[PDB]
Amino acid sequence: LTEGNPRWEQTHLTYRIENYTPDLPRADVDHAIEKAFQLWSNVTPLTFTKVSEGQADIMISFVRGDHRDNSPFDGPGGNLAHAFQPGPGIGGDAHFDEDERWTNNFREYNLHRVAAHELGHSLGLSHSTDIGALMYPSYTFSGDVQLAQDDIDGIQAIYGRSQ
Ligand SMILES: CCOC(=O)[C@H](C)NC(=O)[C@H](CC(C)C)NC(=O)[C@@H](CC(=O)NO)CC(C)C
Ligand SMILES: [Ca+2]
Ligand SMILES: [Ca+2]
Ligand SMILES: [Sm+3]
Ligand SMILES: [Zn+2]
Ligand SMILES: [Zn+2]
Repeated sequence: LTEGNPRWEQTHLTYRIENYTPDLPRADVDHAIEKAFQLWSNVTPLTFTKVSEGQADIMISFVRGDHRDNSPFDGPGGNLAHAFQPGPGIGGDAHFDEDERWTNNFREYNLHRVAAHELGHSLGLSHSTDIGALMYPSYTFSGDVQLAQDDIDGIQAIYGRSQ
């Protein structure tokens, strides 16, 4: 028990995509989520393994409206997605608003870009004030999805560096 955010004490985590969005072909959803994990994996000693059945540290799903938690979704626009901080059960899980039009290109809203942000929460990060950072509280799409120095510093402060 220390201060700051809750973190995972395990370094090898598993994730599972519970349901898929009909907005994109299955392969593009898998790619977007795998690439998002890779970003954070590149700068820390964390590893992620995808499971098809059973429980996993990070469960991912596409839902709309009221979905059994205290923050029901709001239809197109507004809130795009949310995630829980590390911990048992629902901890680390990420929920994406299905009422949004998810994309695999530059048009709103790029799944990969939003997933990268949500997984940061799943790993224990809070928001950044840097408008160039992935953890910024609002959606921005620059044309590429990469960690800003602010994102790299924040995740390394918790789990350390890689190599
Ligand atoms: C430019 C502003 O409006 C927009 O472009 C779109 C419509 N909405 C948003 O960007 C809203 C903004 C809030 C002010 C409602 N933010 C989010 O949905 C965050 C929620 C979060 O923190 N999840 O972890 C998710 C990430 C994609 C940043
Ligand atoms: Ca969990
Ligand atoms: Ca919404
Ligand atoms: Sm949709
Ligand atoms: Zn939710
Ligand atoms: Zn956020």
